Amino acid sequence: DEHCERLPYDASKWEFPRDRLKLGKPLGRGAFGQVIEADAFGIDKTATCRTVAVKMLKEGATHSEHRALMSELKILIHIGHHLNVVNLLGACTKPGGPLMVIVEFCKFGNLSTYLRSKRNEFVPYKYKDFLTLEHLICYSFQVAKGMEFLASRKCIHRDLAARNILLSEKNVVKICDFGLARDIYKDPDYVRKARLPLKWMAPETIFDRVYTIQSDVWSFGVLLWEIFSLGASPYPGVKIDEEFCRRLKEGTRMRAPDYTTPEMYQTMLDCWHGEPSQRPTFSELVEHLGNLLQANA
Ligand SMILES: Cc1oc(-c2ccccc2)nc1COc1cccc(CO)c1
Repeated sequence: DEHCERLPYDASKWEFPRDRLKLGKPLGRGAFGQVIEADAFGIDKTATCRTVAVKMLKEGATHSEHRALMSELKILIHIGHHLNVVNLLGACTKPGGPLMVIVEFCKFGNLSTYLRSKRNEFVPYKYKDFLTLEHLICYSFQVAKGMEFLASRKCIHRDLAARNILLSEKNVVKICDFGLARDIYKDPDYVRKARLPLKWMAPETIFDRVYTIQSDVWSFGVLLWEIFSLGASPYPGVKIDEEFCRRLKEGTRMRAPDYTTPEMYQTMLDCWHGEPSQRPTFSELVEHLGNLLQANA
């Protein structure tokens, strides 16, 4: 996924005509990119109008950002379809218009915002639309599934967080990446030096700047904390600086979130192990959360 200029674009399969795509109101805006809500006619089903999310650039973007987006398109094609990864539906790449990457619409938006909104409507055990402990383990399991899939397609995420998990209908959650559609300069999550999501980054990524599937496992552990604090921000009160990293470098971890179970907090700790090889794989995380899901019901 770092050598994606060699990956094909099959236009006869993926090209969607711009005149069958009707753009609506923006869902997220960054500095160079945006995600737009749209209506797409017959994109996945014959003569069927479907709501979709369109990822594209905006005023300020250059040829450089255009290449990056074309890369994200090619990677999504390569990766292929999976329930818990935001599915590609088509693209407008023809000259005379902007590069548009057309993906699934996820009604309920990002998982961080959504979980926050459900603090009032939560009960561990079951209330028509109330979240439960089961819902939370289920989300965790789904994301682990999606990440196992991505890992097996020889690529890594690099920005795994609740804000990059979307919630569709019927409790399906999907891994995505807003990328340039997120305003990293005005988002508190991205601390200044490049703007990096330091609270989700593993020590070797902070100090040595090494990105691996195992550093995503670390980030998954932080996502678990977000899920089981119902969308709270990680390391509350604590300010992210040079002396915040040294504490992590010698084993200071977050306390248990308000809604966790003992096993779930232990799973966060496993993910936050110092040695990258000592962290569980996503294959192991899928089996383990599957067990915990069964133990809950
Ligand atoms: C094109 C696109 O649009 C959105 C998106 C669509 C709508 C809203 C927010 C984001 N997510 C993606 C990609 O999601 C990914 C999944 C796995 C791996 C990678 C690459 O590491 C990317």
